[PDB]
Formats: sequence, structure tokens, C-alpha cells
Amino acid sequence: GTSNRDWWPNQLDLSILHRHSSLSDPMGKDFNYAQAFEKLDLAAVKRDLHALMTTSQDWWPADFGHYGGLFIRMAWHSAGTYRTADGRGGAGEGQQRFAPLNSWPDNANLDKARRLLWPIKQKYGRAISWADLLILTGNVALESMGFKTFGFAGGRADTWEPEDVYWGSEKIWLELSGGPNSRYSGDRQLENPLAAVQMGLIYVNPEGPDGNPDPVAAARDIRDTFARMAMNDEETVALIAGGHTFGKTHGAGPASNDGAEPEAAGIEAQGLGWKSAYRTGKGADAITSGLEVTWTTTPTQWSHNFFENLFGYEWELTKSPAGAHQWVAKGADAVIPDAFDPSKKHRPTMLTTDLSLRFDPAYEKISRRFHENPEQFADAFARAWFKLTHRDMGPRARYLGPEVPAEVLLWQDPIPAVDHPLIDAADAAELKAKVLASGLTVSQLVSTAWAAASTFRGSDKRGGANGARIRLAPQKDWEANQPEQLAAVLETLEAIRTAFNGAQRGGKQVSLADLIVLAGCAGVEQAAKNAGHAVTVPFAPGRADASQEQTDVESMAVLEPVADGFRNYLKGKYRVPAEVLLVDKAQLLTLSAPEMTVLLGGLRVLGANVGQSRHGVFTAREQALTNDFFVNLLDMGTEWKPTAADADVFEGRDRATGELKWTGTRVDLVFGSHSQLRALAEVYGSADAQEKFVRDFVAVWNKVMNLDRFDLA
Amino acid sequence: GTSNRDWWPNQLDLSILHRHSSLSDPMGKDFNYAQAFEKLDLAAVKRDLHALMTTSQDWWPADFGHYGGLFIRMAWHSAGTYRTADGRGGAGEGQQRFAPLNSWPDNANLDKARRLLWPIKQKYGRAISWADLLILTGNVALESMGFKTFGFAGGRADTWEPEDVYWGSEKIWLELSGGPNSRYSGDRQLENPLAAVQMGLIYVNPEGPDGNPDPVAAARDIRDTFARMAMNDEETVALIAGGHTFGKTHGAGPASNDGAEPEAAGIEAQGLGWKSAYRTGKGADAITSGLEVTWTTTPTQWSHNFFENLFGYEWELTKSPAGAHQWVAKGADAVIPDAFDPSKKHRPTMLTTDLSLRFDPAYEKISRRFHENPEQFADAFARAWFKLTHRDMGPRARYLGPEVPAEVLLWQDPIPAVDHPLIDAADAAELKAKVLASGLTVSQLVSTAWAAASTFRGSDKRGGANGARIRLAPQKDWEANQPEQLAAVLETLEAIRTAFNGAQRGGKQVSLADLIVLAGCAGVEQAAKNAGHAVTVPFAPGRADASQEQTDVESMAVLEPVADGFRNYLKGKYRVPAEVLLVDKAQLLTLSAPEMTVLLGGLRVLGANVGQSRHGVFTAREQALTNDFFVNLLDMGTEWKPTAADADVFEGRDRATGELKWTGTRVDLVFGSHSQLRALAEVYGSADAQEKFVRDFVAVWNKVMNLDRFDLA
Ligand code: HEM
Ligand code: HEM
Ligand SMILES: [Cl-]
Ligand code: NA
Ligand code: NA
Repeated sequence: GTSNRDWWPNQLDLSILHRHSSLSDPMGKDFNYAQAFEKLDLAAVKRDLHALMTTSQDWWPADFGHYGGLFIRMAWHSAGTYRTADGRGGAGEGQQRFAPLNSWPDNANLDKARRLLWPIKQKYGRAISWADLLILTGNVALESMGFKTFGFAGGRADTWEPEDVYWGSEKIWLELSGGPNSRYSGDRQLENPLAAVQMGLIYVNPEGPDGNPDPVAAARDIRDTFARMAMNDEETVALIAGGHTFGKTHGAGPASNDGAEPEAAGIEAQGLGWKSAYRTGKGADAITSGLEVTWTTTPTQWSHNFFENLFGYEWELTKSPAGAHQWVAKGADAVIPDAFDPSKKHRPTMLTTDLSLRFDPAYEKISRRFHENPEQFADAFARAWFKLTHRDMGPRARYLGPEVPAEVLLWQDPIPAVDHPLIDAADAAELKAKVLASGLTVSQLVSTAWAAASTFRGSDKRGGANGARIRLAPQKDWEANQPEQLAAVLETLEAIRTAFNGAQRGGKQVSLADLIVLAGCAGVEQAAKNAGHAVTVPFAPGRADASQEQTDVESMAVLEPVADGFRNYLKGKYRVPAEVLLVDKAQLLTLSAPEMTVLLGGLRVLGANVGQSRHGVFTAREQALTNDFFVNLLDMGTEWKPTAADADVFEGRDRATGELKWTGTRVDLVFGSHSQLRALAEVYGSADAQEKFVRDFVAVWNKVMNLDRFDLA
Repeated sequence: GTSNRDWWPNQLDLSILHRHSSLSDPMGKDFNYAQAFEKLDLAAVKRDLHALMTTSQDWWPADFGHYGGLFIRMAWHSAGTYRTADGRGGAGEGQQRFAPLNSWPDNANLDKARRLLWPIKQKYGRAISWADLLILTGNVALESMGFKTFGFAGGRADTWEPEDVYWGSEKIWLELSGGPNSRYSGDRQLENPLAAVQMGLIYVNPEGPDGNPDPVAAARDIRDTFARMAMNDEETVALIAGGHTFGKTHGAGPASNDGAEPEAAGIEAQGLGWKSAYRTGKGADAITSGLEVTWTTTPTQWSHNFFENLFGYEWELTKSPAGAHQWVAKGADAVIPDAFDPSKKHRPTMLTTDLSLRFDPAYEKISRRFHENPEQFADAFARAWFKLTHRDMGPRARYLGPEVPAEVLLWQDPIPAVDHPLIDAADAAELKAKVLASGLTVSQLVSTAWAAASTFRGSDKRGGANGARIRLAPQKDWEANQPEQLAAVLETLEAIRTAFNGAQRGGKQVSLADLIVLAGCAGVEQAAKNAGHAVTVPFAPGRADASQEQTDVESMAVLEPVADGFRNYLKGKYRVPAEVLLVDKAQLLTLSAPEMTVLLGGLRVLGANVGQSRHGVFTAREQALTNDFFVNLLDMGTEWKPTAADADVFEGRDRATGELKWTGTRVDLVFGSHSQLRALAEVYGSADAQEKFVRDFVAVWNKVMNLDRFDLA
């Protein structure tokens, strides 16, 4: 059946903005997962999970009698897709049960693990999400085997369809680098926003880079991919060694024995894949990756035997039964247990990527410290496992249940508690009046608040106006934020704040985070007044100010907007057309196409553009909140042509006279070109739309201001 | 950017069920287009449209000074995509402004017509939809040029994204037959559900079949495509000759002069396409189809000149300036006006497809009759133009405004007015009790009501339980309806009705249409009681019974379900897998994926299957309303394999014992396989979901029973 994407494969795709509708959701419109989870008996779930660890099912028998290693793998893969570049992937939406992740080669046989969990999911129903249960299962596995975890938070609501994520451009699973759609260039530079070395892998190739079994060069890929998932060298060593303290790999014969991945399998498979023709197809004959490695002498118990072995033996290169490269300790006795036959024992083995922890000189220092001090290893691994499995859950205000760790970690971008009465409606009105009397303009007010709020991304729920981090390094110096103009605005707002707070009795005080947002509200209200309309923009106090010491500057770097179409801003020149980058930003801001449309057309005429650019400012009444952007953009009396200077900037000229009326970028003009976006712009550009434009603008403005306000959930 | 469609190009696509969400819609959730239109001043709009007809714009100068012909073509193409096979296409959603229809070759330069209407759309805003306006404009054109129309109804609400329609499998615009994805086979048999001869054409090729200029063979294509758009020979001749009484074609030089169609054009084109390098690119130099034909001596006025010319001259095959085949009148004087130069005149010309109306023996009889009796032609063309432009609008209850024709036409599938008091709540309870006392089973009651209601399709709003057409030819004889079982149920219900109605005072009476639905309600209530739940099913009276004479049996044939997954029914063997046909049916019923899921799992256990098949009946308590289908389908204790006798029927056996537990079809098992549908089934199959399943079932049951109830809208 030929489709629009076939005829026009380079057109912009807006359906990414309308995923997750109420249509696709089986839960009623008022279902609140946090309410449901809060009443779950978590300890009962964990008791059922403990029992499951050693209750083997004949259709996928448990290695060593214990599913713990499988389930730790399952949870590491659930969380391991996460990229810090855009916040996409991670465990927070339970996407491992959807395409494509459910059928990634690195997720082979995790379909069995998820099926083992169905009886418990079924038992507890809507009170525990699949997303939460994958992580919780991993924790219970660790606990069951003697490892004390750092805690657990619930609150990952289930999703009901695949997320739209760029995982690469390769059309072949697992394609080696350097092909026609290579994700590498230069000196092994991986393209942003990717965080894995090959299509369908979680991070790296266990045999080594593109299959070359060189531990030293494998360590380079490890470090780069793990960094791209927000983990440093200590956390990386802890996580790899910690995970490999348990269970085994599966390669009992040749890989090709496996059948079709779950999305390609027959209907009779009922959602399972990789059906194997090798012997029984399962248990002792299981084939997953094609490697056949067991790391420790007690694969079902926490130990310090991974580093005892790694350092205690010299390693030689060998091949698994499927022909994959792996390593063996030949001088060793057969001390490692067999998964099914009590009369069989085996020599220690390792992956190339395990040896990376000993043969990369930076990793070796850490590994040795963890070898000599296994309590330090246990603590680092507990903290890194928590971070891994929670990194995309957002502000601590979202964490549910009885096991949440009380320690506040720097990576959580923490927000201090508020311990004082908040401003009321009358106070908010008094502050808006003071802000407007200071001389700050509508442009200044709206630009500042947009810059503070518009760092949010819904992918990992980082960013937003809470914290007043716009005043701190590095946000205060980001070029998008216009640092000298920003410094002048903040100085004036901070004097307003000091004055207001100094006049209060009884503990009442306003944060700078709240004031920056309220001041943006006052700018919007004044722009509405400039256009002849009285509106009240909603405002919800309770944001707090974070310190520079509570702000990891390096981790903040990924939130810098290098393209923000809402401010007509492009930091440099990109491969991807600017309109594509607009829709990507809209998705991260959780906007629909209509909301993206209204918001951009208001921002244009409010003076939100970086540098006071005239591009897209299609109004003779700037700083008034009107629908002039749309009226002017859609006027057929104006003809548009790309400039000689720059093919991405366009001149709009009177069609009859040739007089220059306007200039725009691709972000501006796409609203007059793309057939769906132009249909939207026509609604807002109609004669009957002045009231709707203003109302819908204020609503989306408010939505953006509140994106991180999980304290008000 | 690789997507799920790329990796698994044959997987089932559910996003067709969640189009048209509140996400994509710019209007607020309570916007009611009918209310808005009802307050439009239609007379004012029509005066602005009359004015526009001769207000020539320089960027697309009007032929002969009058845009009428252009706008009649525009309207005829808006309506001309309609297929009776599935009800998809047509003018009722204004889809001409979206991909792909906005860029179909046959819609070349209709992007200019639509842009000429922007100032009017903008003026009236939300009170007139683009969908209604394209039709209205056509009507005004006709009127402006002297032709009295039969009427106009408003009420086509706009849509905000492309509809999902199978338009063919060809990967090349306009590909001639017999290619790798040929839409023809056999003795020029066009594949259902298609109604055009080439990809990107409305009906037929104006040069003749696959470009061969044979009027007699062209007539065959005309007759077949037009029949597939619900028009007979009389209506076809009246429409073709009526339309070609006006305007002209455009082929002033070679076609290749045209540039990119609108979805491929640069951003600076602002939504327009087919930019021509030939001379001025417009007006006297316009190039649309590549044909250069003007049919009459007065192309801006209604006349009788089309038939005068067609019969009055002998025709010679010639070539347009672009090399297309067309016809010129032998030995004629230059009597046809030039569109721009008052000093130039032209000989009469015709398309191959115009000559079809003279050289096909059936058409020639009609054409001669219209030639000899031009009042008969005028009336037929008015009626056929109304039908063309209204055929997908649904029941007359949807028609808005002051120009709706009072005459009821057979093609509208008319429903008689109700002229008596309706049954109230006490009466409905009394009738449900009598239904249940008669001995009618849950299975009978539910199957009958599903058969009556489930004929509805939202594409053209035909079908549904209003009318009691299930008792009439041909519905009563459809295989899916189980004709012998159906006749026994209707006999019993009709004695109930006669008795009830006989006992009433006043004019109170119940229709059989209402009773069939009320009886289904009672069976659902009894099934809930059988399961231990106390459930009342909503019911809305007011359906009326249509007569056999108000029911065109041939036009009804396209509503026969040849595939109905909800009854586990497939009439024959088809190319498209049964799960695909399930989702297609869901879409026509306007169901989301969750509603499709709940409804099928309930229907299975209520005994709605055709022939009392056990396929998918995964319960030990048939005729009780429970969530057993889901619980049992998701039980990993059961293993599924395709049968030896039939690869599309499956046996589910105990994994441990081998005992046969169930049998299922692909429609059944897809809910256990497809990753998104299995996610849905898991919600309904959970321990906490029995009450949610019952509730959700009753809601969707009721939605289906009310799909045609535009009298209640
Ligand atoms: C360089 C990074 C890593 C590499 C290349 C990697 C590689 C692999 C491979 C190839 C397998 C075998 C799959 C099979 O054949 O069954 C596996 C198993 C496993 N991995 Fe990793 N691993 C990495 C990091 C992690 C981390 C961070 C964790 C958890 C903290 C994890 C925990 C496990 C567990 C528990 C198993 C055993 C599965 C079972 O017993 O069924 N690994 N690893
Ligand atoms: C066999 C069916 C038909 C064929 C093959 C056909 C073909 C065409 C073509 C090739 C043109 C020229 C487009 C251009 O170059 O500008 C056109 C024009 C037009 N057709 Fe048809 N036509 C059909 C039916 C209809 C019907 C059913 C109507 C209306 C009831 C219609 C009304 C018009 C009008 C008014 C024009 C004039 C456009 C103008 O003046 O700009 N035609 N037709
Ligand atoms: Cl994601
Ligand atoms: Na994420
Ligand atoms: Na339709």
C-alpha cells in the first residue's frame, strides 16, 4: 500500500507530536498511576518475586536453578538504552516490551524473562507498571543473592506504543562500522545523539570493537558509550564488574540456530522470539549472544570473585562453541559450576570487555581498588545501579514508595525543600506590578522566562525553571540565553525580590525561580494589554533556588539548546533541516502540533528571538500579543524567495511592487509550507481567532512554565 | 533514520486507529462544527464567492475572466476520490488539502484554486469548513454561470491530518497497467477497493485506457470507475457532459515544464506546486494536464453546446502542444473563444473520454436523449451533481443550512420520520423482560444486534441499525448474518413488537429497529447476570423502520461484511491477512485499539461467532460476560501451533500434558502476538480488571449501537 512517507521520504513528520493520545490508552482518562502504586503492597510483590527467582519453568529452565542473573540483565537492558544527549531511552517508560527494543539482538531472550513476570504483573494489575516491575525485579534478584541495594523508587507509568527515537541509520542489524550509514566518522567519533557502537547493541560489542578482540581498544568504546549514558569511569567499572558477578552468557552452539526476533516471528509464538533448533533450544542448550562465559564460582551469590579471577589468572584468547571470541584462564583448575550438570565444572572465562577493566590503565586503578576493597566495590555498584535504573525518572518529587533513598545525589539536579509560606494571589499581583514598573520590557521578561523554562525535556524529565539554574554556571553563559542581557534582567529581578522579601513578616518569601516565571507571566499579561485585552496568566508558586554546589556543571551541558526554533536560534550549521529540529524540540517539550504552532507565532511577536532578529517577526506591533504572525505569514500578497547571501533565510516582498516586507528562516516559513502545519496556522490566522489565539497562547505558555512541577502532581 | 516500518514492513499498523486525536486537532475538545455552521450567514458567504468568480488574481489569472470552470473541477475532484467499496475518499473531510491528494497529478493547479479561497475562509473562520467551502464554491460557480443547482447541505467538519487510505501499490505516479504492482488483472479487472485506473488519477485517463485513444474502450473504464463511485450510466453521462459544458483544459507547452508537486516543492513555494518554466507559467501559458481542449462556444455560461458539438461534427485524432492525444472537429470553423486574446478563435475539440459518450452504444442513447431534451439533461446533471458532492455525507440528519433539498433520494438510504411517542424507561424494561422470557438466548440476541449495527462505516456514514434493514433484502440473506438463524430471531421479535404495539394507547409504538437493538441490550444484561454482575446497558430509542422500496439492494451490496473479525468470519480467502482486515473493520467502526480489543474479547465469550465456531471461545462459561478471553489467551501454560489441515487455524495445548485446550484463528491469536495489542490484552486479563472489562465492554457496545444516531447528535 504506497504511503505519503514513500512518495515524500524527506517531508517533516508530525505524528511524533501526537503519540500517546487518549485513544491508544487503555486506562480511563482519570487513571492516576501514582495513586495506584501508592496503595500497592510492595513487600508482597517482592516476596512473590523472591519466590520466582528459584521457581524454574520448563519452557525456559533457570540456570543454576536461579533466574537472578537473567533478571539483572533484563533490568540493565531496560535502563541501558538511555542517551544523555537527548534523554531518550532508559527504563522509565517500559519500552523494552515494544518494537524495536523488544527485538534488538542485544535483547535476545529477554522476551522469556518478561514472560516469566506475567503471573506477577497479572496478580497486581494496574498497581504496578511493567516499567516499575522490570526494575524492581532486578533489585529483588540482587537482594535474593546477597546484595544490598541502595533503594528503589516506583512511579514509572506504563506507555502504550513505541516511542519515536533515532537509533541510527543502518538498515542491517549489528552492521560493522564504516558502511554507507556508518554512525562513526573521523577518529572513531560516534554521531550524536547515539550511545552504542552498532545498531541493536546496548553499548559495546562484547568481542571487541567491530569484533576485534583487543581489550585495550574495547575500553575506548566502553568509556565513550558509558559517558554518553551519563556514567564516569568509577561507575562504569562498578556496573560492569557488579553485573558480571552474576549468571552466565549463552552460546551452546552456532548463533544461526536462532529463529526470527519477536517482531518477525509467527503468530503462534505469542510474542516470543529467537526460537532455537539447537538441541532442546533452552536451558543447557540455550543460545543468546553466542558467547559461553561464566564469570564466577558462585553465579547465584554476590561475591568478590569477578576481580579475584580477573586479576588472579592470565588470560588467553579462545572461541565459544559458536565461534565468538572470548577468553579463558588455561592455568586454572575447573572451579566454575555448570548451570545444569552437577558433575561438570569449567575453567574461568571472561569477555574481551571484562579484560578491558584490567588492561585499560585508568580502569585498572579502579579495578584494583575494588579488588583490594570489595566493600568499596559493593557501595559503588549499589549507587551506580540506582543511578542507572533511575536516571530518567526526573525530579525526586516523582519517586514513590517505601524504599526511596533519603540521600540526595548530585546527578538528580536537586531542588531544596521549601520550608516557608508561599506567595498568594494578591502577592503575585503586587510582584507583577513591580516587575512591570521596573522598566523591564515585554521582550526581556518573556525571553528570560522562556530561557529558564524551556530547558525541560520529557524524555528524562530533566531541566525546567525550578531551581533558578539560569542564574548559575553553565546556563547563565549559554549563547542562546544572551548572557549580558540575561545578567541585567536577573539583577533587576533580584532587587525586586530582596525588597519584597525584606518587607515580609511571618516567614513569607518568594524564590528567584518563582519570580523569573511570574515576571514572564507579567510580560505576557502586558503584551495582551498592549493589544487591547485584559488577561490573567495563571501562576503556581513553590519553586526553589538550587546552589552552584548543587549543580553539576558537566551534566548540565547536554541541556544547552543549540537549536531552539522558538527563539529562531541555531548555534551552528547542522545536517538536519531547522524545521526538523523544531519538531524535535517540540516533542521534548511535550507539545502537540497545535501547541507548537500557537506558541511559536506568539513568541515571534513578543520579541523572544535571540539577538533581537527580525526573522519571523511579522508584525508592526511588536510586544503586543496578537495573531499577526499567522495573518501576515498566510498573506498571498507577499512572495518569498531564498536570499543570495543565505539559502536558509528568505525575503518576503510585495508581489505587485517588489518592496521588501519581511525576512524569515526555514522555521518561520515551514508554517506556510507544510500542509498540516499551514492548516493549523490558518485557524489562528482567521478573522474570528483573536480570542482563541490569546487563550491558547496563555495555556501553552503556562504548560511550559509548569513542565517540571511534579511537586504539584 | 531507520524505523519499525523499515525493520518489520509487514507488521500490522495500529496508528490508523488513533488518527484524529484531540492532540492533532487545533479546535478545543467541545468545538461543535454543526453549531458554528448553523450560525454562519451562508447568503453572505455566497455573495463573496459570486464576487470572487471574476476577481482575477495576477499570480493565476482567470480563464475568460471567470474562475467558474476551475472551481467546478476543484469541487468535482474533491468529491471524485470516493469509492463505494469502503466509503473512503469523497469530499466530506476536505482531504484535498492534505497529502497525498493535494499533490496527485490529477489535482495539478487545484492548489491555486484553493489558495484563491483563502481570503473567504479567513473571513468566516471556523463557521465554514474547508470541506464545505470547496463544495459550496462549486455550487456558486454553477449558479454564477447560469445553472440552477438542486441544493446544498453544510456539515462536513474539517479534519487535521491525512486519512489512511489504500490508493494502490504502485511506486510510480500514473504508472500504466501491468507493472509489478498492477491494479489490473485478467480481463481488465480493477482490484477492489480501488476506483481509478492509474495511481494519482480521479477516475480514468483522458487520453484513453493506458494512453490509447480508443473512445469505445475508454467508455468501459468510465463505466467501471463511475460505478465504483456509485454512479450509473445516466448519472455518468450527465456529470461528464455537464462539467465539460464549462471551462477548458491546460496544455500550452510540454508537461515537463512543471516543477515539483506541492509536497515536494521548496519551502518558498508556500504550499503551492507545479511551478511552470513555460513562458509566463500561468494564464494563456498554463499547463495542467497537457491537453488543450475548450469544449463550448461560451465556456463561462451554461448552454446546450456540448452535445451540439459532440454530435454535430466528425472528429479527427490530433495532438495537443505537449503531445497528448485529443480530438478536433473535421472541417469546422473557428468558433470557440480564446481564454485571453479576443482576436483569437479555435475549432471545437474533445477528449477521447468525451467521445466515449457518443461511441459507446449505451452512452450514445442517453447522450442523444439529452441532446434532444436539454431540460432532461439539466435536471439529471443537477441531481447527479448533488449526489456526487453529498454521497459521503451520511444520513439526512447531518445536513445543515437553508439550502438542503426537501426531496428524499433513494441513494441517501432514507429513514422515515418518527411521528409517534417513543417508548420510555418503563417500556424498555418491560420489552427487555419479554425478550428474555421468549427463550431467545444471549448468543442469539447479541449476534442479531451486532449484525444490525456493525454495518456502519464512518468513511461515508452509511449503514448501522437505524432502518431495520437487517430484515430486508439483501442484509437478511448475507452469509455473515446467518440467514436461517436471523429469520427465527426476527420472527420472535416481531411477535413481541406486534403484541406491545397492540396494547398501547396514544400513538405509542416501538420500531423493529429499536427493538433489535434493545434486545441486544437485554442479552448483554443477561450475560452480565450470568457472570454475577448487575449491569444496566444504556439504550436510546428513536430508530425507525425503512421499507424495501427505500433500500437500494445493489448499493447495499458494498456494505456486506466479507470479513468480520468480531464474528470470527471470513467469507473467502484474501490476499491481506485476517488481522489486517480486523483493524480495517475497526477503523470503519470508528474504534480505537483498546475499544477493538475489549469488544472482540467480549463478543467471543457471548457467542457472537458465525456458525457457533469455538475458535477464540476461551471460556468454560459461554454466554457469561467475563474477561476469560484475555485471561486464557495470555496463559503461558498453553502452547499454540498451526494446524496441518489449515495454517490459519491454531491449536492451543497444555504445555505439560499435550491435551487440547482451545482452538483459535489469526484474529484470535493476534492479541497474544502483536506487541501493542498484547499490552492491551494484559490490562483486561489482569486480576483487578473484571469490572473494568465489563464497564468498558458495555461502553463500546453502546457506542456501536449508536454509530448512525445522527438524530441524537
Ligand atoms: C561493556 C558493557 C557490557 C557488556 C559488553 C556486556 C555483555 C554481556 C553479554 C554478551 C552477555 C551474554 C548474553 C547471553 O548470551 O545470555 C551478558 C550477560 C549479563 N550481563 Fe553484561 N555486559 C555489559 C555490562 C553489564 C552491566 C552494566 C550489567 C549490570 C549491572 C550486566 C549484567 C549482566 C548479567 C547479570 C548477565 C548474565 C545473564 C544471565 O545470567 O542470563 N552487564 N553481558
Ligand atoms: C471521464 C471523466 C472525466 C475526465 C477523464 C475528465 C478529464 C478532465 C481533464 C483532463 C481536464 C483538464 C484539466 C486541465 O488541464 O486543466 C478536465 C477539466 C474539467 N473538467 Fe473534467 N473530466 C472528467 C469528468 C468531469 C466531471 C464529472 C466534471 C464535473 C461534473 C468535470 C468538470 C470539469 C471542468 C469544469 C473542467 C474545467 C477546468 C477549468 O476550466 O479550469 N469533468 N477534465
Ligand atoms: Cl524513549
Ligand atoms: Na528517556
Ligand atoms: Na469517505
